Amino acid sequence: KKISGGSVVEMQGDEMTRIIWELIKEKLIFPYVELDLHSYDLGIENRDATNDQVTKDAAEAIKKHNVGVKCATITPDEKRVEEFKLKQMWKSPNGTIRNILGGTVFREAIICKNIPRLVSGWVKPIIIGHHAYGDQYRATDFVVPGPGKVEITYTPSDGTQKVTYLVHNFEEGGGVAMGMYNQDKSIEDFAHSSFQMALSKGWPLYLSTKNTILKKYDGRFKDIFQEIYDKQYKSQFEAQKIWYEHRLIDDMVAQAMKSEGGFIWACKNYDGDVQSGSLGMMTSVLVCPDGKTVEAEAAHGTVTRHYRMYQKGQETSTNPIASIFAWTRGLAHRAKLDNNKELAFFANALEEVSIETIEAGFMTKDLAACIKGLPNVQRSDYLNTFEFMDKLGENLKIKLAQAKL
Amino acid sequence: KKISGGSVVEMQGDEMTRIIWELIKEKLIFPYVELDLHSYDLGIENRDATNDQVTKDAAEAIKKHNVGVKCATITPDEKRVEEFKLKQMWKSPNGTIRNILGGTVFREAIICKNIPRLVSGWVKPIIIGHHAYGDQYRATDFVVPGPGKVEITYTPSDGTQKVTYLVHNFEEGGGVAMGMYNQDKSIEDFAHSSFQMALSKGWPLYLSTKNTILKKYDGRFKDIFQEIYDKQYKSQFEAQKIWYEHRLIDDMVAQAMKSEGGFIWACKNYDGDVQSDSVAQGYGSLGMMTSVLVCPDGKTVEAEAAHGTVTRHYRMYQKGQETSTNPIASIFAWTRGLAHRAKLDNNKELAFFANALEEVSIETIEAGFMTKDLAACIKGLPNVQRSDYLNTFEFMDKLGENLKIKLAQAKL
Ligand SMILES: NC(=O)c1ccc[n+]([C@@H]2O[C@H](COP(=O)([O-])OP(=O)(O)OC[C@H]3O[C@@H](n4cnc5c(N)ncnc54)[C@H](OP(=O)(O)O)[C@@H]3O)[C@@H](O)[C@H]2O)c1
Ligand SMILES: NC(=O)c1ccc[n+]([C@@H]2O[C@H](COP(=O)([O-])OP(=O)(O)OC[C@H]3O[C@@H](n4cnc5c(N)ncnc54)[C@H](OP(=O)(O)O)[C@@H]3O)[C@@H](O)[C@H]2O)c1
Ligand SMILES: CC(C)(C)CC(C)(C)c1cc(Cn2ccnc2)c(O)c(Cn2ccnc2)c1
Repeated sequence: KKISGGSVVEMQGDEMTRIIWELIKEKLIFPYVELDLHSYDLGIENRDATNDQVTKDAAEAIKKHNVGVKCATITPDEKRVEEFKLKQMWKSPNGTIRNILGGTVFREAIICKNIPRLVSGWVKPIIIGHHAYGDQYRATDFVVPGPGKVEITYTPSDGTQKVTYLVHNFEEGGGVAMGMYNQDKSIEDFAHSSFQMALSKGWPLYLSTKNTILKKYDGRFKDIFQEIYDKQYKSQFEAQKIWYEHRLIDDMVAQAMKSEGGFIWACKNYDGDVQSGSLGMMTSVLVCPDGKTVEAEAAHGTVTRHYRMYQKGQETSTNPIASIFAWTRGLAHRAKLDNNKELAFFANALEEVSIETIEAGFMTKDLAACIKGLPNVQRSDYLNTFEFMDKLGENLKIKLAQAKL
Repeated sequence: KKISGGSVVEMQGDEMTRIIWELIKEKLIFPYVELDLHSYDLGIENRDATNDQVTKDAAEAIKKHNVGVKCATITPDEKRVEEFKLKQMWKSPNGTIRNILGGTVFREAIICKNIPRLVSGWVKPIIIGHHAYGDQYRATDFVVPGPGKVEITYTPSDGTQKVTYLVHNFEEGGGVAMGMYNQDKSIEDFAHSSFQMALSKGWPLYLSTKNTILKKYDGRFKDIFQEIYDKQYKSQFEAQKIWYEHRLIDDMVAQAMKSEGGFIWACKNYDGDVQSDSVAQGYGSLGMMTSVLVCPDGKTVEAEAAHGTVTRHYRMYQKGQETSTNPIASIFAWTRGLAHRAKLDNNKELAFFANALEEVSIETIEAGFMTKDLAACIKGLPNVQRSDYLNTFEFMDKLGENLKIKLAQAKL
């Protein structure tokens, strides 16, 4: 008999990822696990037909069932509106889901011993989580057309005296100015998600800020994380031989480079600054502050360029790893919530099979290019999308047979 | 006779870099060039003894003489205060010098054909620029202790046409808020140094902003850069088959991965130091990363390695243990400074020397003679053998021998 997997919210997607998502379910998941599957079709055509109601319903199902596994989806732009004759330029499903669930997104690149990394010494991945914006949240920027004062004021609701801070006195010429803010609740949610993420992995957590420059703004993140740690998580961390520390950004960057990895890094970037492989190896998880709800997905898109080749009947070599790890992370979380030992073993075995297959020299073109360099990759160095899924399927059957005896 | 090099401001530093700096002068510079050397000792003990007056005097000397070449220095922290029994936790000399000089910092990793790069396709380096804002430049941040309204207002000098913008209405708790700004003059100075660097190198220039999000704030950078390009640099760029293009970070990153390098990237970021740069701190070797502070005037340049004093190697050297410290970034601080001096003075012999030394440095590594950090890039640290590299002194001797040959060949 198959493993009884319980409740999983699954969101089908678009283009190349939609094809790979179906192959994963048919070849890797369904032959071994029976799920009470709450399946939502987030294909662009279905979101258009339902006036995006499907997206909202999927988000509510994740909130109820605690486990979401999502396929990459098309975020409409002008060209997509014309391509599908869309009724509206629908908002990103990821944006809609994040707004309903809340939480922090943690990204992790899957490491294979034979695949070159930025730091060769990295044996274990580094999991990065950013303090992001709640999609509707913004900064108030404007042009300063000429000389004059820019001030920022706070008027207490409690009737106490208003406080005025001079931002800059433009004495000659103009420029630009802006106002930014953060609510304590957002910082607290960021801290809770980071501590829950570290406890779940059994890895230490680092928070980096620029509190030497933004003494009040970044000092608040530093203080809130330390207050929550001391009160709610410190005993739990010590019990798992892990820790939490604040590090100044400059000091944090250098330490990660001389490290073997295996830590969570919560990042509070300097506000207003710009922030930005193989993408097929990058996983993503939205971790809600409750420590109960997660939504897992590949960090890449729908791979439109490969989908166009597939539509023409041309051979493709699309990496399914990030999509497989969305399934394994969701199933591992489900197993943890349900104390399901068989499901926990399966989720770990599938991750090991995926890494082992690549480490044995069977991989898609993107990874063969990492090893050989794109100018020297030959057809014999890689497997096409379907051949690679078949190899994973064969290795998974072998792994699960060895596990039985 | 030696080359008459003119006025150079030199700043001596600390630990392992202080040792390399002396080797560079003794083996590579002094046998060929005579300088009117304005030498400042920025060693930690001398900064402590002079109450940091030496740092301020060195900054004023660069402003007077236009050419600065600086050795890495210790930035005091609590452990350093205890180690040297320092009088105060002296501020970073780099911070003090940048505050006095102003300007834009450009960082460039030296490429050798046999050394792996982040992107294999890169044949020519990528030069990344960030503007160096003064210590007087800051965001105005504060704690919001409870519910209430945060607004930001602009009151023009004459008192008319005031505008008040709601930032946020804190309805359920407190948090934090801040006001930030940028002056047109700062953006214009950044644009001028960037366009000029692109022309001086004969390379295209790219600017990245988040103008799709900060439509007014980042739009101003895009427009000032675009205006100065269209008006003052468009024809010169086309003449050299080079171009200026604004690009979003996402687009910039993707293009760079498919690029062969050889371009200047101006990044609008406040937090732009190499220390917070995950790519620069984690790829190959910091021993190959150069830095140049380019002042708005186009006349003043301060060159330095974009790494520290290499304390870990200095500790081994103190125990009499063999070290293999890469002097490339330090040598290029000298060659960039001397090339700038040559340009200001129309000194053809000095310009030739500065270029010849850069060529010798790259050629030596390309011929398979390198320090351990580079041998580890090729072989991987666990598989490096002693025969794959040269120690600090052996590598400097090899460079010295190759420089002598190069300059002798150039004479005939
Ligand atoms: N989380 C999400 O739902 C999400 C996120 C981002 C974008 N999107 C959507 O995705 C669509 C396409 O976006 P995009 O083309 O900019 O991004 P993308 O799908 O991430 O693909 C960009 C390129 O990265 C490479 N790549 C990405 N994933 C790969 C994989 N699994 N295997 C092999 N190569 C892979 C391919 O490079 P080569 O072309 O060199 O082969 C591909 O053309 C858009 O409609 C966008 O809205 C969705
Ligand atoms: N511009 C400046 O004056 C400046 C800049 C940064 C830091 N600092 C100061 O420098 C001191 C030491 O800082 P740190 O140890 O954090 O940074 P670091 O001097 O840059 O050295 C960090 C590590 O990078 C490698 N490395 C750096 N430069 C190298 C070179 N030329 N050749 C070979 N390997 C090289 C070494 O790695 P391995 O250990 O693996 O060999 C070294 O231990 C501190 O007092 C700090 O304040 C000054
Ligand atoms: C073209 C552009 C934008 C520079 C992107 C690119 C190519 C990814 C890139 C390249 C280098 C240069 N480098 C290579 C080895 N050592 C230094 C960087 O320092 C950063 C830093 N960074 C990280 C994030 N943003 C900037 C990014």
